[PDB]
Amino acid sequence: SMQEEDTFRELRIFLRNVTHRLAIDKRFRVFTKPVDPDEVPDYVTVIKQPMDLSSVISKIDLHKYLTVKDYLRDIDLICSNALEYNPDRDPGDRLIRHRACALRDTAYAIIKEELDEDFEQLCEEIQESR
Ligand SMILES: [Cl-]
Repeated sequence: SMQEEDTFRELRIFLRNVTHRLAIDKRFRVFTKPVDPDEVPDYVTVIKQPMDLSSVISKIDLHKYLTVKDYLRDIDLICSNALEYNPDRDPGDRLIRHRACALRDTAYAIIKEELDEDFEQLCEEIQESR
């Protein structure tokens, strides 16, 4: 229905705002663009499901997220990809892991404070209906 389309539109507006807020944070600059294979030729061979905030915006605009649950799975991928590709004790890897965990924690904290649980439940019920 048009009411269900309105619901998903509101979801996309909400997710674009959350994503924008993460992307303008200087801590999260490394997560804003795909890894350039030049710098990191082994990336695409180790990480099977690359994810970055530009890819998340693209997915929002392609109507790929019908729930906040599905969006947070891609935020979790940004975090787990960084924990897997950068696992060493050296400060460069520790800095990326801390920034990845902070992205993930920030996204979850914004959603906890600003997402209505009944709006998420409605999205989940429309998604399951199809
Ligand atoms: Cl830096």
